[PDB]
Amino acid sequence: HGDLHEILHEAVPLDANEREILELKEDAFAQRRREIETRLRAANGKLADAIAKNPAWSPEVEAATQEVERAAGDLQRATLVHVFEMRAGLKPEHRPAYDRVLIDALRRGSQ
Amino acid sequence: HGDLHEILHEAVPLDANEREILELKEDAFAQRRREIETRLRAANGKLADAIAKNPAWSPEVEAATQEVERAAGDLQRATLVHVFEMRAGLKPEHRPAYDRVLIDALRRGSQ
Ligand SMILES: [Co+2]
Ligand SMILES: [Co+2]
Repeated sequence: HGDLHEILHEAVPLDANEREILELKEDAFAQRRREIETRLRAANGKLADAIAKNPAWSPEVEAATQEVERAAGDLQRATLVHVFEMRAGLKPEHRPAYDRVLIDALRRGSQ
Repeated sequence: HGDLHEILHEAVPLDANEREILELKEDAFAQRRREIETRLRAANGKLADAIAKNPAWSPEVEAATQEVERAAGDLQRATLVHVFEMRAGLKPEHRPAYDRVLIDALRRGSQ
């Protein structure tokens, strides 16, 4: 229920200096994201394929849901790590607005 | 990326007889759903609380993400079981449209 990383960058955007300070970590996260999203799409495709061929529960369905679950969990965890990277690159006085947005979105299920 | 159960009921709604045949299983799923959504909200709240008090990675963050991941996986699995219950309660000649919607939505990541 919400793209946490995009919510943060939109609601409390980095200032000019912070954008420079975080450039490398933003690049590395964008790549990590992508990689995990690739795993996630493949897992969804495997689930869809299993069910298209055999429209019933089977061990392939159980396994594909486990694979989806873990890839989604991995993306949530990698995104949180990068959310803390961003917080580290903020001016300290900007952290309270950041925390307001972060906590509120987490409570709503944003990842 | 999509409420699979709602997508099915909207795109290929049950006919009058099928609605009657599936009434019990729809009631039981609505309840199971709710229960799992309760777990999910609590897990999100725990994650938000951990991070509101300690804005950094900790074992409480790791654990809360594991709890979210498993509750989301459980909801996906329970929803699939109920999706197969619905398919069982359809007239056989309605299953091809149902499968079209189901497979297409799964491929897109709907749960
Ligand atoms: Co960022
Ligand atoms: Co239903």
